[PDB]
Amino acid sequence: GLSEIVSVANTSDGRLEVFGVGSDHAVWHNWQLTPYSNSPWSGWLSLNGNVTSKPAVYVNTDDRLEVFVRGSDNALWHNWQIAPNLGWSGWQSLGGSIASNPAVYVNTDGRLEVFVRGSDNALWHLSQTAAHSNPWSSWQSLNGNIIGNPAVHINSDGRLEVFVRGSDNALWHISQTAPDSNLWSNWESLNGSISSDPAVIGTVDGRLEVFVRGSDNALWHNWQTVPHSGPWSGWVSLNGNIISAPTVARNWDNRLEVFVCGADNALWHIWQTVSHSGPWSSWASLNGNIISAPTVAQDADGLLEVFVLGSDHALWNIRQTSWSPWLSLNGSLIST
Amino acid sequence: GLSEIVSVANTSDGRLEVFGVGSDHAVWHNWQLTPYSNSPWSGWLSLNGNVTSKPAVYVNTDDRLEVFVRGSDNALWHNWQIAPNLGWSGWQSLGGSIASNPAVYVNTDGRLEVFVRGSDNALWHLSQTAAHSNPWSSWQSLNGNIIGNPAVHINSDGRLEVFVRGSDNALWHISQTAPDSNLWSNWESLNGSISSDPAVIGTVDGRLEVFVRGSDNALWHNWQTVPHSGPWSGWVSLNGNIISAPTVARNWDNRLEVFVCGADNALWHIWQTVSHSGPWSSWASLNGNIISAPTVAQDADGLLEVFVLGSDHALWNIRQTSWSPWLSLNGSLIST
Ligand SMILES: CO[C@@H]1O[C@@H](C)[C@@H](O)[C@@H](O)[C@@H]1O
Ligand SMILES: CO[C@@H]1O[C@@H](C)[C@@H](O)[C@@H](O)[C@@H]1O
Ligand SMILES: CO[C@@H]1O[C@@H](C)[C@@H](O)[C@@H](O)[C@@H]1O
Ligand SMILES: CO[C@@H]1O[C@@H](C)[C@@H](O)[C@@H](O)[C@@H]1O
Ligand SMILES: [Cl-]
Ligand SMILES: [Cl-]
Ligand SMILES: [Mg+2]
Ligand SMILES: [Mg+2]
Repeated sequence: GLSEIVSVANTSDGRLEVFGVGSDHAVWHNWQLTPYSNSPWSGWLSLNGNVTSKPAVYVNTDDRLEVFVRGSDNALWHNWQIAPNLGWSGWQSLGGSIASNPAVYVNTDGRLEVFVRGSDNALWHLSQTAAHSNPWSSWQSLNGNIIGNPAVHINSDGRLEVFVRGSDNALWHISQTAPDSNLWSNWESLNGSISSDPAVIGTVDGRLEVFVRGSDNALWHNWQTVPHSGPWSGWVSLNGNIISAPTVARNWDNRLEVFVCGADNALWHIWQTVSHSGPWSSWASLNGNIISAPTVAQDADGLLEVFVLGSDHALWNIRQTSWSPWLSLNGSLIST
Repeated sequence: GLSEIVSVANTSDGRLEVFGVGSDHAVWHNWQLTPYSNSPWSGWLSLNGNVTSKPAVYVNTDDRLEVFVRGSDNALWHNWQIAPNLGWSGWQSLGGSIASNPAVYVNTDGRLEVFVRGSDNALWHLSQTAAHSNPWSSWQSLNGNIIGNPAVHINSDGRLEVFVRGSDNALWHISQTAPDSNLWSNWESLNGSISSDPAVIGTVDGRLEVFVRGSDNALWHNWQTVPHSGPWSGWVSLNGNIISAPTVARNWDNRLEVFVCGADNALWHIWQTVSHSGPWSSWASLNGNIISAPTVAQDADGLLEVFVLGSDHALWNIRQTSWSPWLSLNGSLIST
């Protein structure tokens, strides 16, 4: 299945900032000039680098953005703001030999932690040694045999939990045994037969919920039946016909809403109705002609905004206001 | 002027939980049984103790609630959940000699920090030594000379910043010089002539904004004019005739909204219109007959919910749905 090709972050002064791989293999970025849904943008600025994955951005607990990418030497590289929303550090290597997009999250103690597929197809991770600070830990293996980019979320008890496509096409997960801990659970399978990266989110009632493209090209989901613990519900189809990984976000009223690339290469969405954890809507098309997975953020106004690579390789955007019309932010962007 | 008499926390499984002082001077709590605006409440459970302030509750970054109170001995006492949303430790003293409600915030490294007025009218503080865990640091003075209760917020660069009524009845502030620092700036005056505790919130564009009852009994506000920095706007009146401390929250679409006890002992509110930093609305009454400052929280549905001590000395609640009818949560509660 197709993968996400940008990340979006919310700056601490409330503006969205988008990171992509340019046609020159540099990381480029583009941001809203003002904190509002209909805001004009800066246009495209290079952060240089020579990269071969999607960039994954996270906001440090001191509000500096940090971007993680696979370099063309297959090491993990990072670049950070020197102060919130201000200038950038330049590229520093964190070593390793990686084969995926990095996935990033923040621990309860403010330390960033990065998960990758290694060249041995295990899940590997490493972390800041102190809140929002260098230096970083050594690389550590969590074993396994995976084929997806990993996805990571924090549980409602502070424990990170990672979801991957296994070599058997099942969904697998592994979690921290306590908040911030270097001791993880064994690998456990959630079964299923999947054909995308998984997407995970935390419901408002504190349960993780995971979304995948099944072998039948439908969207399927599975969720913790209690906060921060198994058992899981087991697999439920939301139907459709999709060709990307799904992406999921929480609306302002905490209904989940999922975005995919359809078989017709349009953007489609489906949502919980009425309230959080409510019964799901029909599938609805937002049109377009897209060649990536969609990426979704919530803006300062509380409205969802979606970013996609268009058939022309520009970055395009559409927002809750009916949704807005499609709007191009130009650029020449690539998939990895 | 009248103060807040409950504190409210958003638990990690999406339920509101209210703490108050009972007529027996113990701390009591009550919670939504499910994570919905529509939810029935548990009713009051005692946490015992013998207290002479409002309790202040905070959620540790590992999702365990923790409550801070002034004991009858004038010491700072705390009580914590042993697991998220599960059982309570019972009371432990952190010593000191305090004269105010405590105010608690979390640092960027996950360490709770508590701010009090000392017996010497100076601002004092102490902090967890590691993320979300005992032991605590020594008591330390940040000096100054203050009246009533402090208020604390985090800046959009992760620096804590505290606001107090000084003994000259101006608003004063003091901030960490760096995220998680123990080095604070000097005291600075923002002038004014106030007769309540201040309330502080962070706007969606990253600027702190403070609300106070002025000596004229109007609601006044002042804001950082840039993210995380002076100079401030200087004081502007939002008029009205109020007899409590104000409380403020952000709506789903990030319009700030302020709640007060009016001179007619009704609950009144006023909000930013159209968007975050659109012009303020007219004052509007939500009726009721109340004898405290209101306390506001956002529920899992993205809806504001307000708690007040009624004339019957029960706790009452009213919520965004046109607001709901008033609903009694019963109990027998007191101010200190
Ligand atoms: C630190 O170890 C190096 O990088 C890891 C991310 C793995 O790819 C491993 O095979 C390799 O030897
Ligand atoms: C449990 O069902 C299995 O896993 C799901 C994720 C889907 O791929 C379905 O077609 C497959 O048979
Ligand atoms: C505006 O610049 C265009 O888009 C960027 C994202 C890069 O692909 C660059 O090479 C290209 O010319
Ligand atoms: C606009 O109304 C004024 O302010 C409100 C907050 C109330 O105190 C009311 O009695 C007073 O007249
Ligand atoms: Cl299987
Ligand atoms: Cl003592
Ligand atoms: Mg299986
Ligand atoms: Mg003593």
